[PDB]
Amino acid sequence: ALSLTADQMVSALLDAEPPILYSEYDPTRPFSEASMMGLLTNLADRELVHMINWAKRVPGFVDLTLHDQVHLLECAWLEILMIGLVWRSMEHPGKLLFAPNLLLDRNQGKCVEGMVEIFDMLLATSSRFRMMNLQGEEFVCLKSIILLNSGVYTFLSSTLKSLEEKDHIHRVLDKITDTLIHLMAKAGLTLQQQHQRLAQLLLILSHIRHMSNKGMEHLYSMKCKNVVPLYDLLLEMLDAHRLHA
Amino acid sequence: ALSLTADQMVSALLDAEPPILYSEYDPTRPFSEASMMGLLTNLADRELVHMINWAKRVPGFVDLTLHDQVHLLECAWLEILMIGLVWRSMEHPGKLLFAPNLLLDRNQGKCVEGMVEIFDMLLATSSRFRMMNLQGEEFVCLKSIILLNSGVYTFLSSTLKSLEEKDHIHRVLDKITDTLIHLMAKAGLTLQQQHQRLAQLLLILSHIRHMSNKGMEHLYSMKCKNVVPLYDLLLEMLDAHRLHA
Ligand SMILES: C[C@H](COc1ccc([C@@H]2Oc3ccc(O)cc3S[C@@H]2c2ccc(O)cc2)cc1)N1CCCC1
Ligand SMILES: C[C@H](COc1ccc([C@@H]2Oc3ccc(O)cc3S[C@@H]2c2ccc(O)cc2)cc1)N1CCCC1
Repeated sequence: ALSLTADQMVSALLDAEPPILYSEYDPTRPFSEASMMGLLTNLADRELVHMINWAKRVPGFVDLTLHDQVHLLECAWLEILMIGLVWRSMEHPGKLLFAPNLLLDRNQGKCVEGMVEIFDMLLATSSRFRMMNLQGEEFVCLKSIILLNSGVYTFLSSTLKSLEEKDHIHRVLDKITDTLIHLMAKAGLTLQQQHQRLAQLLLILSHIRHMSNKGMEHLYSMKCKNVVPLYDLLLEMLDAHRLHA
Repeated sequence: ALSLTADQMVSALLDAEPPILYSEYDPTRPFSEASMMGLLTNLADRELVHMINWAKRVPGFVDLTLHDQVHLLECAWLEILMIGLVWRSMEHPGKLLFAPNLLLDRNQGKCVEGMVEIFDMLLATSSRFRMMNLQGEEFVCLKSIILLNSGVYTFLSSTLKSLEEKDHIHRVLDKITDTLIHLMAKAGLTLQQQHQRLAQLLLILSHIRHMSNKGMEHLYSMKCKNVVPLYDLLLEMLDAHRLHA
């Protein structure tokens, strides 16, 4: 993503966006009978498949080794789901738009032990986004930064290959920084407002990390899923042949 | 911190730095006999007292209500210890400088179940700092951002007071952003390198959040301490009289 213009990065990222999926419950049937966590887990599993396709279209990602791609997604997948949730919840004060047919308030989260704490964090993030007037162009930049950043400090090694990979990633993160500043300049913010808004945006990423960690903690205490480790499922998805070319 | 110059912010922050404390073990006695976690916990408890004094000298902090001060420190204290640890470990490749008389490598962390995972994260952060050539002026800015940012999205309320507080905090974070850019400009980086370096710095804060969350998880499974909730201990420390004026 190192010779692509800022305008080329932005349209690539807008072109790569995944679809908005629906919850799978029968809407002709009552609600007292649906497992909220089963509904949420099924939604999340379905989104993950589309996340892999998206990641492959983030400039620079597929130039990485397959191992490193798996590591980055293993590190970032919940941050990536959550920022997407807060983004589509932005125009819906007090509610989380998990899917177009599944819009939940905080009292619906009390439905699950320990879940209202996570709901409240997501809702607050959504409110911050709304107050900053975050733009779709800025959002796709931030989601790609999460992908490239969250796992880059935990690669074990420091083989020559590994050092080359880290370098490449930092290079791509740097172009996305240039892209966010370009977007802001185009919008006519001053120099000073650009850097202030860039910092405001990147500091929310620390909150998103916090919510992912808390949600991983919460998830690891119910039924959700942990059959076949995540790494292997990600590897299968990412390690594609080219036969269906 | 909203009429203070960038140069005034930087010297206030340099003036506020806490002291480097020593580990309390008898150095005339063997090491096989010291509880590494007891040594680390005692060090951390001692640093906390000095952290409160530091926080009160961060521009804008004491203009907050006492409740909000307690909340911010309750949210950020482990991130603040850890960034300080990685900073003083920077010139010591492969080791963590917990104190001048307590310099540990990763094999010394294996000493505690589940601790080498945290050590490895801290060491990697330290290596990133060293590779970025982080400067003492940039460090104190980042530590103050952690203080003001980590808890600002989780205040419950939205009383008028609460909305005023959040506004003030964002205002102070904005001046620290201006300060980091000033520092970088003074150093003669280009416009482009400034924004890139600002983003590189703020993205490491997401890793520091990650390490704090993982370390809180790890800490909550041993002896460390949880007698009298943290809030109340922080409140006592922060709720000072002015008699010793
Ligand atoms: C089994 C596990 C399910 O993961 C989940 C399950 C549910 C959700 C929960 O539901 C969604 C659904 C879609 C989405 O875009 C975001 C969320 S967030 C929420 C949640 C997250 C953490 C919590 O502690 C509580 C609620 C998010 C992720 N698989 C997901 C794909 C890889 C593993
Ligand atoms: C009892 C609790 C002790 O907290 C601790 C105890 C030990 C340390 C450990 O030792 C220090 C000591 C000083 C310092 O500046 C950083 C660290 S980090 C490390 C550690 C952190 C998390 C882990 O899972 C493993 C190692 C850091 C914090 N009190 C600290 C003051 C408030 C509560």
